[PDB]
Amino acid sequence: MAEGGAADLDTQRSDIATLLKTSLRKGDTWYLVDSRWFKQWKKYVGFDSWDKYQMGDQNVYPGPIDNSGLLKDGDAQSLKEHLIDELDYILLPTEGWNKLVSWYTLMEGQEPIARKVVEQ
Repeated sequence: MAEGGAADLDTQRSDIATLLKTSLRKGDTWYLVDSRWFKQWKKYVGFDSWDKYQMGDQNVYPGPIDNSGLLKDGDAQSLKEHLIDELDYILLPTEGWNKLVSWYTLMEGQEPIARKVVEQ
C-alpha cells in the first residue's frame, strides 16, 4: 500500500471504477471531469487494462483536474455545447469527484461542475 496521503493506485482506479458502475440515482448530482485528465490518469494508475506501462510513472501524473476544455470561452462556469460523456468529459458521483479532488484536486480558478442526472 503506497501513498501516505490519498489512495494507492491499485485502489484509485478500482475504487473509481466502482463509481462508474455505481448507480446515478435519478435526481442526484454528479460532477464533470474532463476526459483527458482521466485518460491521462488511466495510464498513470493502470486503469486501462492494456496500458499499465505508465502505471506509477511520473510522466503521466495528472495534476489538478482541468475542466478548461469543457468550459466555455470566457466563463469557467459555463460548459460548451458539443460536450458529451467520456468522449468529451466524464462524470463522477460526489465521491468519485471527491476522490479525485482529494487525490489531485481541482485546478485553480475552477469550480466543480455539477451535473444532475439526466432526465432522459
